[PDB]
Amino acid sequence: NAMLASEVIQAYEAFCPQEFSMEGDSRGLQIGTLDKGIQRVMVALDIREETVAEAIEKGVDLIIVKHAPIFRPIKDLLASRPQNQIYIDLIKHDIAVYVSHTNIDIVENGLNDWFCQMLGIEETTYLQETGPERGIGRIGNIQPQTFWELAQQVKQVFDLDSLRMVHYQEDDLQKPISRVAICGGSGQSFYKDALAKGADVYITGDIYYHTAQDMLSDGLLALDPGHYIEVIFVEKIAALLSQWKEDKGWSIDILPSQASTNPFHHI
Amino acid sequence: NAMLASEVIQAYEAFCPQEFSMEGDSRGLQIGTLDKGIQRVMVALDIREETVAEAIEKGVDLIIVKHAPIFRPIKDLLASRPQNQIYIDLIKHDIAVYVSHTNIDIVENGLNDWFCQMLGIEETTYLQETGPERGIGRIGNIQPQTFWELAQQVKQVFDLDSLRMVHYQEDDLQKPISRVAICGGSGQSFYKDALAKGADVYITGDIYYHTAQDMLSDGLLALDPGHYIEVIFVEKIAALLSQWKEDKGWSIDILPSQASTNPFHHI
Amino acid sequence: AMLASEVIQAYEAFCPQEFSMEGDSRGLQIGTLDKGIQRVMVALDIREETVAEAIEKGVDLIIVKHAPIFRPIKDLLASRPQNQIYIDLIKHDIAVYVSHTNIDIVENGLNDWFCQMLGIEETTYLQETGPERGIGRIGNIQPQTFWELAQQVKQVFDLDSLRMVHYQEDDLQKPISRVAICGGSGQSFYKDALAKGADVYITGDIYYHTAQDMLSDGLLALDPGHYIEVIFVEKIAALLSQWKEDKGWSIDILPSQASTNPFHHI
Amino acid sequence: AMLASEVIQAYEAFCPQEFSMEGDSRGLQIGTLDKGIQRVMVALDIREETVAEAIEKGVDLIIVKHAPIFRPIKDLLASRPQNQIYIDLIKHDIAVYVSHTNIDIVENGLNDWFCQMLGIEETTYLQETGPERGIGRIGNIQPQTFWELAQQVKQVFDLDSLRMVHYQEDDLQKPISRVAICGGSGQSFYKDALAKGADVYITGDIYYHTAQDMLSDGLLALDPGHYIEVIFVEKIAALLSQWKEDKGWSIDILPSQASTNPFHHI
Amino acid sequence: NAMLASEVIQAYEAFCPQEFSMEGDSRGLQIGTLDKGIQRVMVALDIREETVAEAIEKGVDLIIVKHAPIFRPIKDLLASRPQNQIYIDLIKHDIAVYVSHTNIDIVENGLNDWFCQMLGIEETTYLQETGPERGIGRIGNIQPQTFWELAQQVKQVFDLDSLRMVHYQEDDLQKPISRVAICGGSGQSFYKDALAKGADVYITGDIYYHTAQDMLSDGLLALDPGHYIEVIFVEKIAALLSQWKEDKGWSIDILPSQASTNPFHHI
Amino acid sequence: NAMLASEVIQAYEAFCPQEFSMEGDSRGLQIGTLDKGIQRVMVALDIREETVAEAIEKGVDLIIVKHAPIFRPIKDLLASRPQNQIYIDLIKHDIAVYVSHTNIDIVENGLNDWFCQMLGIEETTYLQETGPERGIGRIGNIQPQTFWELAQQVKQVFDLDSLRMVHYQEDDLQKPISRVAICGGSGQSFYKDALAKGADVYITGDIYYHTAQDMLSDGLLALDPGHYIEVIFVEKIAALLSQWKEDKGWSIDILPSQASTNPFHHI
Repeated sequence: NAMLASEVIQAYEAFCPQEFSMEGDSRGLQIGTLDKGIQRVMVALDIREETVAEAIEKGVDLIIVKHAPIFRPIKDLLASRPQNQIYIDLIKHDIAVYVSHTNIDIVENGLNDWFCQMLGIEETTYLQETGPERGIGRIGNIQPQTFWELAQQVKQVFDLDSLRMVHYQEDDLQKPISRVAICGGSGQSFYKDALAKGADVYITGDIYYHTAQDMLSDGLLALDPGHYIEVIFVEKIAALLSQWKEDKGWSIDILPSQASTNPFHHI
Repeated sequence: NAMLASEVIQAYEAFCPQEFSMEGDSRGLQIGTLDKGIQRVMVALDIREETVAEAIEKGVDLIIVKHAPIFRPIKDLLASRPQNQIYIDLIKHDIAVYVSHTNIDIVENGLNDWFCQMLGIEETTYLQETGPERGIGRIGNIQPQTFWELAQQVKQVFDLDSLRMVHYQEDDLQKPISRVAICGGSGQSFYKDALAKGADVYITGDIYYHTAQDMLSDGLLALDPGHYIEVIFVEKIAALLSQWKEDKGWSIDILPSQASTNPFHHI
Repeated sequence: AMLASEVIQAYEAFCPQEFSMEGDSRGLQIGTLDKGIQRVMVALDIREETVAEAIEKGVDLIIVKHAPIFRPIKDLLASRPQNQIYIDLIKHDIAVYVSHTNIDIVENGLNDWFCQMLGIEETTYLQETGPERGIGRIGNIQPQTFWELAQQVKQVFDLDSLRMVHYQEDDLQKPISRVAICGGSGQSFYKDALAKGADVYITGDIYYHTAQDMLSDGLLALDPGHYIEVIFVEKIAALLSQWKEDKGWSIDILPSQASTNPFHHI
Repeated sequence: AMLASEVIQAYEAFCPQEFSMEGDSRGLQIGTLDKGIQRVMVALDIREETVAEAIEKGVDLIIVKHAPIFRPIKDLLASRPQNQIYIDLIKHDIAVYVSHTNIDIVENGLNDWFCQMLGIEETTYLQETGPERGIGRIGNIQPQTFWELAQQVKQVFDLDSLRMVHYQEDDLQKPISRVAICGGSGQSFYKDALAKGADVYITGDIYYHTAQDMLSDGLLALDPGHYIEVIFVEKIAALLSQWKEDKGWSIDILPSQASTNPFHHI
Repeated sequence: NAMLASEVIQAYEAFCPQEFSMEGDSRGLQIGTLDKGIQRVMVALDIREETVAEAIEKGVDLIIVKHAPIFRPIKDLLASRPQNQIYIDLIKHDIAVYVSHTNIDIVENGLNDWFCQMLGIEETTYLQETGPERGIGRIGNIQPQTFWELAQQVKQVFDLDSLRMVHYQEDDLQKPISRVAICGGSGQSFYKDALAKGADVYITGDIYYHTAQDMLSDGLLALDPGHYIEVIFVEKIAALLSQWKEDKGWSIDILPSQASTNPFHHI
Repeated sequence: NAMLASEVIQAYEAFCPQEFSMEGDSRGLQIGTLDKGIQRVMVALDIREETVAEAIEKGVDLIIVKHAPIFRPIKDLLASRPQNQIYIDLIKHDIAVYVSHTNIDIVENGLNDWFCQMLGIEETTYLQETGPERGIGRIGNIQPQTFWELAQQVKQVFDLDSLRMVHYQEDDLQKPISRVAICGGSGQSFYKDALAKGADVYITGDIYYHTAQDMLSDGLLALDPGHYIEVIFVEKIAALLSQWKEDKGWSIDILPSQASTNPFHHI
């Protein structure tokens, strides 16, 4: 009777292949099995302590996650290491964990496309090729507006108590922007690609001080919205999975993780 | 009898030896010569285009800098590379460039000590040993106060228009803090040292999303004041050298750089 | 209830973690030692039937010779047999402590037991691993022929078979008076055996080609396999038992009974 | 007198140098093939008593399975036993040609002989090494129990002992119908055996820990040792003999009689 | 309407593509820019101090050079390094520097072809393939003569005050040669190629003592004319560019460098 | 009765320890044994074909050689490789080969000291440290003479049909020299050491074109006498061994190799 976890993942991978992930990237099942019948699937950005308690509490069998819980090989299983207590808790409660990291950023109609839609960036192509006719990040054109207006829009659309604008002068704020590059997560190394493709502005998280200076030297303005604009992953993958439940008659519950894992609170 | 640039540097180095730099770190003279007589020394955090223009306009011969302009080996001298254009303009106007990077962070009465003085952190020692009874970072005790008060004190003491607080739970805000670690610039890899030495809070710049989560798993709160709290370098080292100049009867002018090379403007 | 770490303090004062060879697994690898415990199993290996035995017997701590984590773990996929062992241990809160090469090295450790068992006297070590300590042993015996020693090794260790390393018939009659030994996989110490006067070298897991090279050097050899190191189970259990008695411990101490020998002859 | 290279042309048309696995020793390693010759020895290994035999018998060329130069030579010091073998060959103008993994791979090569010997039918390879070719074999047998197969392997190869890999009594009664085999040191191919439906994997030189991992995967195993590859000597000599007859060669062909097996049981 | 330096280089490159350089070899522009209009191009073998002085005195804007002045990455720009002082003086007088190193050796009607023409080596092909029907070095047939005569011809044809003959035995001198390999500069690692293609003699520079013994063990005679036979580069490329200049009506002067940078004076 | 080869080597190593050789260098016995009684020892620079025939012809049991016959590990023993035919010939005739390479250059009263004596270079120390209070090359002072006079002296003292002087100008020829660095063999990489130690002139073999240019940029003149000035090794080690024969009553013949192995014959 119960839906195998593996038939949920079969559906996910048809939209978003494992092999669309950049080389060297974590992908796919990392913890547990998919061979068994399940009732509940959660979508999360990260798995921290609060995410584990929440999965236990809500009776979750599988978590589909963007950032891998095993990001490097595990040296030992000492219960005194906090990362190991997470693994121990998942294993004890038979919570399987499946990773969709850079492949969701690359795929057509994936996270970076969501970004483009929410901001009205159009006629998009990707930033850096990762495979035949695909790549990470996006660049496209907007209805012209100034740098400051783009900044106000980003802060609002993404719900930010905090936006970092990257510029030196006050007159940059009135520079018209009509071509915008965007890359969720840590995309600062795709900036020369955004520059070669004609970006007026690059939006990406985790922009190092020195690289921000380099961009500015290249004549490229920037917006750093932080790494948390990626929570869109949660509502969007939950919403897609639920559309599948309804269309295909699935007997599962689909839940977005509510436990915030954002470590950074401004001012 | 113009003062040799080497004699300024000799004075600087008796205070802050090149050898106190962390291994592999840039140090000392990078561009030009210190064997000619000079008129003016500028102190800077970075050398960007505006620093170069400012130095040219003010007739500077030597710049004392914290962040090295030659930070990796140079592949070519193509003018079309913004970094080379900085090099080009320094060489043409005979501006010598001297680096004091981690040694100022490590030295007694250096940058991390100035921070401790400004925040009232007493009975200090270092976080990571880098040599005979010395190292990078500082940890000590404050007059007790809550996490939020410390964060407010940090925001004001450093003239920040935003500071990142690292916590998850609203009630972290009310947590009594009495032991504090601090490390100018990119100090997140010393957080275990802070934790081992009994810090309730770690103040450091450029804290990655995932490291912040790890700190919190370890039960360590943090404050990320961004990279620019290290402009204290400019003010303190210009004053240190102006005082030497006055006391010792030096025939040079010592100027603090005031072209901002901060790429980050909040909201 | 005594903490598991109070058993390990007693173990580590006999057999320090540091006496392990450089880069070798040592100490606690899975679980914790700061909870009260009731039962400790001594095992040579942890395989599926060691896990099942530890579960059925109510084991809190397993002290083991061969590490269950012998290299970094890449994922925690249930479909990998090695992860299934980890999974079961974690779920049953079974901690696992490793004593691999240190027990080999220490005085009255694994290789000293073999010596006592075979009458190897006035011993020293093969390769140096620390101040006046090292892996393997070499000393002297009452002279016997190669064939007499081989009968004795097969008998003393209860072996269905033994591999003798030699090419010729008259090697069997060669008088043997100095003997080297290293439990487990010590073929790489054979040049030290030879340098220190060994007529015969007894060790496990001798490659075809290495055996030939030993013989080319004039060194005869005996390969009893790896299983002679189960001595570890009975001997470490008797040590813990002795400590229980002396110190008034209330733990039960269990030598593992689940055979993890994969090799059966003929 | 026929050139040694005219024997090797015939060998290489059966068993090409290229069919060797990547990075493996192959072909001529010592001497030359462009002088007339009278005698060719087939050997498995070259050790001191193979050298002495080649000298006494007037051998010009040795075709061997295991390379005598298996890594670069650092010096030519007479006091190293391996150099003494080189020294004697060079002084007696004995050339040495290597056929290591290629003879394993080729059709009617080493692993096909084992199949014919054991009744393994409708075979394919374990790991791919080239276009429709690879190392090891897997195919089907008339179903028998694990214990029946083990008796047959011990008997068919004339073994003083055989290592069976299993933990439990009732493994002996397990019906076996699909069998993998790789002469020599093919434990690293065992995942391919398992992937392709093997109930049992027969190979040499199975490490203690690998054996346990095989068993964890449900794969039973038999370790007959390395010496079952002496089949190479008799079989390649009969091939050369057949060519001598067909082509009117005047060379004598000698299977080496000097046993270089280092391992004798009990 | 001054001619863009890039237009000279485009003309040069249609003849001798950068891509014909051996992999890892320096190529193309190394110092400065080619986007400004210029007056004068100098051709040189090397750029040493005298080349720099000569270029400054003659008002040169672009130097086309065979041996790269940036031949490994630059660790610093310290004036006390003679190599940096060359860089410094080029940058200050705005002399751009363009490298044609192995591509001129490989290209048809390039340096090794000019040598063959001068020595009468016919029916040529290359020694080592470096791409689609092309490579470095040349081998062909001469009108037969003895080894000593060839050596005398080489000494004169190239205006050498010494040449090294590679042989052991007085009677090698009388050996009939009819097949000859040649490779400008450091070509001793192509000698097996020469031997395989049937050379009686190999002409190449910078032949190590031990390699020469190896050639001779293989029964290959050699001639070492030293590095300076590659000044032909200067003369031939200056003439090539002056002819283009005249035919195409270019508004630039093309000068051969005549400051000798040969460090080697015999007896 | 017959002297063991190993007692000859015991005497050699007491003058010239194996362990005085630079790290990574070949040293000591490479081919054969020293355990047997011998009649004849030859001293050679190199072992080539002609050196082998000569050793066979003269009935030599041991060769003491400066340049190692096994200079890297041997991949196979194909008799078709010329270097392998040398080994095959040595082995068949039981000729043992012993190497004394960089240790003879380092030791007190070794090859570089012979050079100093023959040229009257005095108050010598070594160039580069290789061990406690020892190193390779020498530098000392001469009775002042011009560069040209030093060159004429070197050519004569060493019997050269060929000396390469390293300078750019004709007035360098009259520059007074009073401090001279020397290193037999390939010592061009010890030149900065010669420069830091006050050399006016550096004498060494196998000086690459580009390095000669570098020296000249450093203000260091040079003389390249080729790699064959090292034959002094032959007469000097033969002369020392024979002095030992006579003093210690040895029953051996001592011969210097006469077979020239010089591959390079000038003009």
